[PDB]
Amino acid sequence: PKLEGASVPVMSTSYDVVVDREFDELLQGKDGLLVYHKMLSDGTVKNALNYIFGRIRSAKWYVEPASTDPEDIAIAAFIHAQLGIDDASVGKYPFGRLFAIYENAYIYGMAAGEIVLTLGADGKLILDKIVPIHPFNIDEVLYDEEGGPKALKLSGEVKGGSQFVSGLEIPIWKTVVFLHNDDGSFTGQSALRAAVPHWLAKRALILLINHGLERFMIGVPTLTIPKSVRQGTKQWEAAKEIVKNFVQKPRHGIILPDDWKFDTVDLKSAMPDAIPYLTYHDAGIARALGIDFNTVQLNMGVQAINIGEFVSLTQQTIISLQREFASAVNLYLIPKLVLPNWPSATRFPRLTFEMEERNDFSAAANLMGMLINAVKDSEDIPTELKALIDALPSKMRRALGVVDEVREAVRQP
Amino acid sequence: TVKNALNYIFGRIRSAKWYVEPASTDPEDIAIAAFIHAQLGIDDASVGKYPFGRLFAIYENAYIYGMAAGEIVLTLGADGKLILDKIVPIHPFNIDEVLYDEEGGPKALKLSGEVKGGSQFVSGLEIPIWKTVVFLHNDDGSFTGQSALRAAVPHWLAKRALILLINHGLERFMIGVPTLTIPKSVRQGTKQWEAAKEIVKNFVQKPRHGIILPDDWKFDTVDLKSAMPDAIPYLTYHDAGIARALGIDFNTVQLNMGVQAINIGEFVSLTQQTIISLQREFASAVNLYLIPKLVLPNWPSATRFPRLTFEMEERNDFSAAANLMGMLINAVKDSEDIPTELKALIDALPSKMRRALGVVDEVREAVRQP
Amino acid sequence: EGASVPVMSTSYDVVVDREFDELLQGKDGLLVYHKMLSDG
Amino acid sequence: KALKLSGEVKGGSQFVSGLEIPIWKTVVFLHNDDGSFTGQSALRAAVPHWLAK
Repeated sequence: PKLEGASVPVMSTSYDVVVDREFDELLQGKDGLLVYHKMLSDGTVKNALNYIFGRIRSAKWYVEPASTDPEDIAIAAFIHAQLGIDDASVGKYPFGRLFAIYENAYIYGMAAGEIVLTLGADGKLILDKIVPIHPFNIDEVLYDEEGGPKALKLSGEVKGGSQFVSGLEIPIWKTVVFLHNDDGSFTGQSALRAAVPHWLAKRALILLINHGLERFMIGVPTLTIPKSVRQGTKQWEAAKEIVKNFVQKPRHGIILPDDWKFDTVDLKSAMPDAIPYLTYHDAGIARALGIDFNTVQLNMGVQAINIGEFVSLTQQTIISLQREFASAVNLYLIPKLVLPNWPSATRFPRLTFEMEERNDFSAAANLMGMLINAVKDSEDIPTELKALIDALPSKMRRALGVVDEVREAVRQP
Repeated sequence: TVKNALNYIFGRIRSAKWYVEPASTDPEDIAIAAFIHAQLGIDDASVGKYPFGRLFAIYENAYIYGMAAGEIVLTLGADGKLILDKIVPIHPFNIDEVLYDEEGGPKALKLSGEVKGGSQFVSGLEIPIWKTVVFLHNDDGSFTGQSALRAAVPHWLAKRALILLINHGLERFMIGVPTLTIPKSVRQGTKQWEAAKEIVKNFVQKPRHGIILPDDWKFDTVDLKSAMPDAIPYLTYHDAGIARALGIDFNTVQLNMGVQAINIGEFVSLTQQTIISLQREFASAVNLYLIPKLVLPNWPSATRFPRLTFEMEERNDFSAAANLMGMLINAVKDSEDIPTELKALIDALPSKMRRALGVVDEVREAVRQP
Repeated sequence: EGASVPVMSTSYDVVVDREFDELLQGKDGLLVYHKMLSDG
Repeated sequence: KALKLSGEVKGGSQFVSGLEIPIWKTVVFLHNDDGSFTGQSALRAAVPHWLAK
């Protein structure tokens, strides 16, 4: 008596004017990718990405085992060594390449890498390299009859210009795929999508301000002459010179016959101060990414006392990005490193990170001191200490940090 | 502003320190809860096993649109138990209707949409409720969900209309509206008419060009009679009102800028009351639709179920709670078995004191026994 | 066996090898950045 | 595989033209490599503000 499979296929997020999550024509195709690429040249976008991408990488990445069983510890230790998990999250070369690919998926909606294995020095199959696949070079995702992804179809120029590759198909099981903000249909979306209106408004507004500034700074010179003066006279040339010189040589000064009148246009108000409106839109670029402190004003001006709370609010956005990254690693990469070496493996180690929400360090370090004090008189302080830690209620245990049993197994010489 | 608010709310929901509570302290309920803990991959960061994050994404669609669902697919696992294979997400754009029995209870979802990749159109596919997890947002008891964004619509519309009006206002006050008064002699298609149009055009486009006029032509800009009204506070009233309408109790547009309340943390605490309600709505669906589906095929006479739950995060009491934890450790430090004596003492504490320390997770302890 | 996908250029439409802006392409681009070093 | 180099030797003794050096003889630093082995100046996004200033 065998179990039923899925009766519902994966379906596109499509209704009426919305086709595969998108209503806007200009952001729809691969032509939409050109908009997001152009956004990377904006200083506010780049500032936000530097912060977000840096914070994600700094999240104290480690490997948790599928269980506390000796065998799951050993498998997890192997993955730990493959990535070069360390205190700064520097790692072995391919680890940083995975974040770079994920950054492309954040910007564009989706990116991928080909996983290449090689024979290790001890007989195991090990990660050789990750070949990055850019969304500029993805034609389409190919699907099975249930709407599950099966392959990527690629077209692009081989770097160095040796040849054009046309419709190369790569099976999904040879890849890690990163999707940003998947709604369940297997369609990624650029994180910059909600920032486009503010970005456009910021640009239009800089153009408007620059033009306003000219007229209010210089003045628009007017010269009224007798209707007897006509074009191509020496009189006319003199009128032209006066107007030109007012703009270019303000020190020259103006000598007029008494029937010629010079004035600048009366704008009849002071220049409108458009700076707060500009910064509303400019700062709104970073708000649209889920950043909860003002990235344009930064430390300047009267503000909330407690800026750290706003950094903590921002962590809720960034921590979701870390889970999105970890999820793809855990689904696409780790099983593909384990199964060649352990073919009957049913459960897998997981890449994970330390939750950084609030600064509770001073309180937690004081608790740590109290724990040590308690098992001080002990014969084996490290063992008593760790036993005591694992007995603690969740909030207390987590505030100290991770007791990394996988790291322990890796570091045993 | 919508996207900013959703990033915060959905991030905080997922960060709630999700765990599994057993139906009772009985050994068997602990064992069943441990099985559920292992299915989801419950861990300190709430990363989890693949389908765990998939449940949240479905719930997010329900928050945005009112309703979403997933098909629960089971498979035979390594040790003989029926385990969770996958959750197939069902988007509201592809739900035709909910089908009901004669008592008005839900019996099935009827679905229509294009299979991803465009291989075929699926038409009127019926899925029994017992094969699904259904997420409704803000169910009033009639089994009708409602978008969380409903009360934000008027502010969102107002914000958009105001940006347009401000943009329009800014041009006339920035540039000016040029006027040129000329003799009634001048007619269209004169050299003179061309020069008139050029003056007006160049005033807009080339203010440095300057203007030479016969003494019977007068140039001016329109007198607007006063300075441009400052519409920014009204705009931000409506804009920030979008996030207010979701139950966020700090200003998401101004953020850290401007003179403010000293205690921003209190407003983050107020906001938690909204977000904690969303966590219970999510937990409720998992506890009703998913957990019993995973338990019953393995324990067919199970009458009581483990529950997905979370740590209440309302206030920051950590310094005081950590100090209490130290006082407790110090009182049992002379014990031959500090771990056992500590947990015994913690369970005996009055409720406020006990909860502030965190969860003594006996399901986790069972799971971690090698 | 090794890779079945080559490393490809980040090119599509007016974007050639990551750049759309003529004035910042090639070694002429490097002159702009060099000039920027004399800004305080 | 290689860098192809051209420039004047410091002191002006000769012009070097199309000299090829294999990558295994070098350390290469790229800034903000997107996976294509193309670096990009950190100053790219600062250009509009610099011009405006």
